[PDB]
Amino acid sequence: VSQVRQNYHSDCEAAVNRMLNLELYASYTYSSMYAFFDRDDVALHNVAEFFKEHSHEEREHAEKFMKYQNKRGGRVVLQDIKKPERDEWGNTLEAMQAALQLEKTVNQALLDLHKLATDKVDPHLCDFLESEYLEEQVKDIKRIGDFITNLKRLGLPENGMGEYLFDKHSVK
Amino acid sequence: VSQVRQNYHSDCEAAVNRMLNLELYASYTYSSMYAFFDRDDVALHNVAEFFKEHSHEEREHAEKFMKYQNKRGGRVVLQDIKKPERDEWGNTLEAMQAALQLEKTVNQALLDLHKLATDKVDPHLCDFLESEYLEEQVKDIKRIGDFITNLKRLGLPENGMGEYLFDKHSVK
Amino acid sequence: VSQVRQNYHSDCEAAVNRMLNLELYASYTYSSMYAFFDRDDVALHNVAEFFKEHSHEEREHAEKFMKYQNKRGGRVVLQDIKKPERDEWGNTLEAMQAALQLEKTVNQALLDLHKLATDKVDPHLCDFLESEYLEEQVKDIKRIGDFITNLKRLGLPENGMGEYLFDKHSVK
Amino acid sequence: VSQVRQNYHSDCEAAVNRMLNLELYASYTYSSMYAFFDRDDVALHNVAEFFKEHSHEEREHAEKFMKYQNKRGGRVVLQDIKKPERDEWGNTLEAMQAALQLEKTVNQALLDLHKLATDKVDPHLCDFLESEYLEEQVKDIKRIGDFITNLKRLGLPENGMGEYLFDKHSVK
Ligand SMILES: [Cu+2]
Ligand SMILES: [Cu+2]
Ligand SMILES: [Cu+2]
Ligand SMILES: [Cu+2]
Ligand SMILES: [Cu+2]
Ligand SMILES: [Cu+2]
Ligand SMILES: [Cu+2]
Ligand SMILES: [Cu+2]
Ligand SMILES: [Cu+2]
Ligand SMILES: [Cu+2]
Ligand SMILES: [Cu+2]
Ligand SMILES: [Cu+2]
Ligand SMILES: [Cu+2]
Ligand SMILES: [Cu+2]
Ligand SMILES: [Cu+2]
Ligand SMILES: [Cu+2]
Ligand SMILES: [Cu+2]
Ligand SMILES: [Cu+2]
Ligand SMILES: [Cu+2]
Ligand SMILES: [Cu+2]
Ligand SMILES: [Cu+2]
Ligand SMILES: [Cu+2]
Ligand SMILES: [Cu+2]
Repeated sequence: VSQVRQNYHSDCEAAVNRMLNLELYASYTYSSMYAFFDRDDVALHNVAEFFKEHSHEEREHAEKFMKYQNKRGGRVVLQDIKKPERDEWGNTLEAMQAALQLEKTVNQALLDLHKLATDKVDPHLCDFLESEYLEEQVKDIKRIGDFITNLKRLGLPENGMGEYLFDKHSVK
Repeated sequence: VSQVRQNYHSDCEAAVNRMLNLELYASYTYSSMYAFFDRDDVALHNVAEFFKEHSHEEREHAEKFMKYQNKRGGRVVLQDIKKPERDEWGNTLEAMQAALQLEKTVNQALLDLHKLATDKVDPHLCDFLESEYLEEQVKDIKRIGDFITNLKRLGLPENGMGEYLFDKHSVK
Repeated sequence: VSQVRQNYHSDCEAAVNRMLNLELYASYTYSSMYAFFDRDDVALHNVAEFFKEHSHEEREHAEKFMKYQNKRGGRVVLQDIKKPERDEWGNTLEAMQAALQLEKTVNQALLDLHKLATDKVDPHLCDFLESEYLEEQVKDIKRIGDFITNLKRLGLPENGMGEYLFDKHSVK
Repeated sequence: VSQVRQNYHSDCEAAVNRMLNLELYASYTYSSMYAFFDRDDVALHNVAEFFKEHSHEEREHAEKFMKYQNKRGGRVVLQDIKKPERDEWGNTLEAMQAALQLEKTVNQALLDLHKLATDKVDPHLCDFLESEYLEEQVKDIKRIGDFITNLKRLGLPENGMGEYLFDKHSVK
């Protein structure tokens, strides 16, 4: 045992390592979406940047679990970061649609980690999850849903002027 | 009853008083360690400062519990503040080890207190402990954790030179 | 073929992609080292922040290749990011030496990539490699070289006082 | 021989002269593009400025070859600047396609000149082209690529509203 460990079920230690991997997986996936929208035959730059930005955020979410792991005196165990499901993301609607899906999946991993922590009576982990992850997730989910709705209203995937307008007016 | 009290169980109220006392008693102990490292024949000024500081922090944690008790409409009942376990602390390795035991004891008590709030369904108490204590507790524990490990690497207890160096390099 | 591509050989494209992936591999390894030295029972914070830095820099080197790929009109294809080699890194010296190895390996793959660039006469790639990569590589290597030498002068692995001393005087 | 000349092959000197002229031919074609979009019946002022500016740039590239020729001890020999291919450029999409085509022609020339700098073992010329042209060229090529992609998505050449949106959103 670590000299610092207290109230940390080893089931939680191992879930954090799993969560840490999933975040990196999310990261990699967003950076694929970045490289896709920066292709000269795609060339939607602001969509590209939004995906880059989210990729940097997801990665930071992961640095933050390493830190937590150590703070509680768990041990970080790293796994292969599995490559994204596609190399080609179709267009803005399909990329936004896959992003929503990924986000909901990370949310579920998170909720499951919280529920684990409720069951093991770990109030520190419960709080860390609530304060630093859970709200961020539902903000990002509402953004992406809002994008999807607008993209559908612009007439994606078929309507290319729509996709253009979105990239010029909906992403800062 | 008090005109202000709502959803605050008697045990929660009595526990708060116990925790208030514990906090005070830890403050007192750290005061002892302060007085110990400032002795002309121990003379590690920075170690002494790091303990003066923690003695001030714990006193403030105790004040926050009095404010809490009156806010919820319970009553502050004070008990004797018990003298610390030793008048003399050995050396920085020995003191840090005693600090680590004390912080884990206090953490335990906050976990017991938290459990009691979950059992009595007092979210307001649960959130107080979560936002203001639980995290500052795990932080201080890691901190001392790290100090012990470095103190050992440095050849404590018997290497005078390592104790000198830790005092000049690991504490501000 | 891409409307933008001009003087960019298939072989180079695929080598840029493999170079990308090595850069992520290297960033992943350095974060493993950061997580190692931030452990409570290892506790060398500055050594840990140095590995954290490289991890961030190597990750940027990967992003730069992703932008290169796209600018040439080639195509980013991602692979898995193999977990690092160890979960645990012994001590500062053992970790440095493992860092020295890793930097030599990456440099070599950049030299392999420059070689290919020359044989394909592709001086835009030849120049990219020379301006943005080839010099940071030797600087990083000489610096790690310097650490390995001071580390050894100080008695590593056996001498704990010297490991400390290094953490506090050689890395900010 | 000029008293300053060293390592500068007479084939290099001649091709710098042919490069100079090409740079002016480009500049000149761009200014015709600008004059085309400034017309009251074409009236796309931002597209016009994008051209006016790239014109001013190609002209600065030529001035820079002039200076170079003299530093190495070569001798500027000027030739007619041949008028451009067209007197009207159709619409924004034709113009950008012509421009892409022009930039690849120019790029190709800069590469032939580089190739020649290698064959004739001239580092100073090799460095000049890399440092000062090649990267600019791939950058401008990439940009026009992106413009053509978006113009195609905006329904050009038949869609006027498309063309107007580009003038008002993609170009400064
Ligand atoms: Cu965040
Ligand atoms: Cu996340
Ligand atoms: Cu996310
Ligand atoms: Cu909670
Ligand atoms: Cu909770
Ligand atoms: Cu002082
Ligand atoms: Cu505090
Ligand atoms: Cu406390
Ligand atoms: Cu405390
Ligand atoms: Cu106070
Ligand atoms: Cu709670
Ligand atoms: Cu709660
Ligand atoms: Cu720091
Ligand atoms: Cu690198
Ligand atoms: Cu590096
Ligand atoms: Cu970056
Ligand atoms: Cu070169
Ligand atoms: Cu760098
Ligand atoms: Cu040019
Ligand atoms: Cu060269
Ligand atoms: Cu060259
Ligand atoms: Cu220029
Ligand atoms: Cu140009």
